[PDB]
Amino acid sequence: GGLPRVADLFEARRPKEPAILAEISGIVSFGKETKGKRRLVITPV
DNA sequence: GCTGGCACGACTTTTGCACTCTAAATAATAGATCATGCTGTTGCACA
Repeated sequence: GGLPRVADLFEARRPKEPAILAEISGIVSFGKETKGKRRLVITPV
């Protein structure tokens, strides 16, 4: 908090752990060829 | 007759053209903070 955060909000800095969002139809797909790169490749049709 | 500022022939001064030739020693440490580009590392798909 504090107020080196008014500066952060106006500078539009991204946070360290952003929340990932989805699109119009986020059907459950879990993983799709995840392998080494990341994990749980979601494929909402 | 006495005196006080003007010119002249040596001398003197100025001026471009002209090319020159070691070790010491001084400060770091003690702002972070963020953005961006370059380079090496690794996961992924192909013949």
